Amino acid sequence: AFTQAPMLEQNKQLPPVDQRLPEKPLVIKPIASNGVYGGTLRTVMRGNADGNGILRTIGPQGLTHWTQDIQTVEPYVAESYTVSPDAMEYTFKLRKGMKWSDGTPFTADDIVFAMNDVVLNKEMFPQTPSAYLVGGKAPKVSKVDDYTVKFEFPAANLSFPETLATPLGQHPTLYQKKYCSQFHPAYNKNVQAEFTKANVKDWPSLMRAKCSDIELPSRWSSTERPSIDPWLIKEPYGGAVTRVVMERNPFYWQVDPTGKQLPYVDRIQYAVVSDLQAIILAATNGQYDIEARLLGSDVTSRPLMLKNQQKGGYKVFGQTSANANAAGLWLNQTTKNEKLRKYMTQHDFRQALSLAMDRDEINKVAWLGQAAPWQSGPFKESKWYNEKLATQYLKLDLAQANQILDRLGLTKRDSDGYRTYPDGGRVSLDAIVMIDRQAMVQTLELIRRQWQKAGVELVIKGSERSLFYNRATANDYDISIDVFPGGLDATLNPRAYVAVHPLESRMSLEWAKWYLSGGKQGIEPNESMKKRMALYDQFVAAKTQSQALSLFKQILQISADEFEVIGTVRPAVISSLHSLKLQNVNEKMPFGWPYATPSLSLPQQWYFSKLE
Ligand SMILES: [Ca+2]
Ligand SMILES: [Ca+2]
Ligand SMILES: [Ca+2]
Ligand SMILES: [Ca+2]
Ligand SMILES: [Ca+2]
Ligand SMILES: [Ca+2]
Repeated sequence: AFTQAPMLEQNKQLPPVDQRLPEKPLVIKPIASNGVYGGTLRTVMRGNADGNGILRTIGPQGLTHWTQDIQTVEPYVAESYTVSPDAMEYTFKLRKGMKWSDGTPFTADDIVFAMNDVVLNKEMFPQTPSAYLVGGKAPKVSKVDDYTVKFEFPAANLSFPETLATPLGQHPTLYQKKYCSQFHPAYNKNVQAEFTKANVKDWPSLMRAKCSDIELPSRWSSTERPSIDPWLIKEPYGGAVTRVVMERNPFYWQVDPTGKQLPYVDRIQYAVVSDLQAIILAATNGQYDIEARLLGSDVTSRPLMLKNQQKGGYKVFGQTSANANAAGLWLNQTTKNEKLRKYMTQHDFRQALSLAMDRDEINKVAWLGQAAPWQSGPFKESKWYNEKLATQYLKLDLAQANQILDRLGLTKRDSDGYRTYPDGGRVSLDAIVMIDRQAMVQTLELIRRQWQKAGVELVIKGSERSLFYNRATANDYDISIDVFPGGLDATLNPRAYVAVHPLESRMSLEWAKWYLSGGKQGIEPNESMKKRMALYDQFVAAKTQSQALSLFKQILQISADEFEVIGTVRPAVISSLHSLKLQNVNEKMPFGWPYATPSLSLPQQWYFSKLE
């Protein structure tokens, strides 16, 4: 018989555990050992809209879920699914008896509401999230019965199960129809009465504030928003809090092999900390049972973490990052600096900037020698490896860089020795970066000095998150600095190779807006990018794995020929930690947002061997 956490035995209002669970709960097979109930997991997030820290701790609860080796997905929220021979129809069978956190039924009505009334509603999302599209076209999503939902695409969509396992593909299970319909004008003609109580002026803002979206802080800022998550918000996230607390969902829909309703751990407490230096200190002091997101990407923290393992009572584990590059230069093909744009669009200008960089020095100084020079291409640990895309223009060659820049007409010099435009002033590139990402900032400081030898001025524009993203969406930057994805799975995140991501394809978000709107908005891309966008749509719609392989390789080939974005180093090891007493953490898991790590490791089966 199923059993429950002692904490839930305390609640006289709850139904018995066999009535709270689905008839067939998902049986979780723990990473290392069957666990024991109890305890509070201590972890950490930042203060300014770092809500993805909660999502990456508890896990997206999607229709499918990655396996630990990230090669495939398995049914997760769905008990099972079928794919039609032509790969156009996916039919998901849901777990009869499954309930939301409020005890009400989780059924096909919720998934159909999430898709048809939220995701595919053009007032809510003027451009539909591409996770659900093939060639810009939406699926027909229908209820078959109370526990069966069908997604019917107009072309083959082989990659849909994988998309459904990423954070961005979790909308189908994010919205309880009962609660959320109160805030939707198709359902509630008195919705305007909700505007004043929520401090909004229109219904999409009301929906975002109350029912939320994947990455909105409002996802974690209330206690009344129902979910199917393993823990539920009890002390909410907000603009100026110092901790967040979540407690177990009494209606969680999973058991372990002995029949225990999960999670094992009763509670998660997030410290909310503004400065990364304070997080380092608290982590080395042993105040966190897990930190696998904030400290690992700046390798300068690794010696400190390793040295303090005994003092803090934790074990460091190294994860392989899925990103192809730790600090990539996303050159803006649509920069509003028109004199600079005329150079940004020249292949040889981009080549020269790469040849003027000293990646061995960047590695030694900013990455402690633990990274390696790399451009933007997939790794040899992937079937998408392209030698040119990974390795072209990596070695410092200032003689050639300076000859190229001369040939491109940048021979007129200012009194400080810098090159100037043929009809303008100093060649000066504004690079936006998140100022808290100190290894990226140090990398930029090294490039700034290196590019002086080419007579090119790099201006570092470091800021907090909101200004960084607002500059990007406003097309207000010459270079944007952030990771290049695609080292391990280029097809999940192809944004460095083709401009399809509305916020992160920063070779031009205006090109991305053109792609996503079918050419109605944004800026029409050049011929090579339009070709890659058409190939991308062919790839998503491929009828067979072999066709998908050829089409996607063509995209990478063209991206290699164009050399639109410039890498510095591929990631060093990502250093994560867990308390010595915290069991069932998969220390072998890769690191990455598409897997929502560390939650890839199934936090609902983490447990404490001993408390303190
Ligand atoms: Ca009892
Ligand atoms: Ca695969
Ligand atoms: Ca059919
Ligand atoms: Ca697939
Ligand atoms: Ca050339
Ligand atoms: Ca090889």
